[PDB]
Amino acid sequence: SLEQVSNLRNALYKLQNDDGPNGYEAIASFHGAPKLCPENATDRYACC
Amino acid sequence: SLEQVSNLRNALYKLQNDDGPNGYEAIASFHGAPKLCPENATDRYACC
Repeated sequence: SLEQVSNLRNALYKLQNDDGPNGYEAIASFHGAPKLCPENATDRYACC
Repeated sequence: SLEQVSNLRNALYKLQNDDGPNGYEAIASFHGAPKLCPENATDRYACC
């Protein structure tokens, strides 16, 4: 319904806006890009 | 928030759209072109 759909909409928008250590980009970078795997290596791969 | 985003977007949309005596474009032209200040003068200058 409207209440839950709007809460989800607001939550999505604010998590997208957030640029913290647990932001959307920080939490999604583990899967596809930009290859932050492993930690402190010359050549990096995917943690996928 | 997303609802606040919508509210501000609507407000700025009508502000840009209308051209009343409080016209946003007219009041913003002061800081630069089209050389409004001063009145009744052949040569003007930037109001800022």
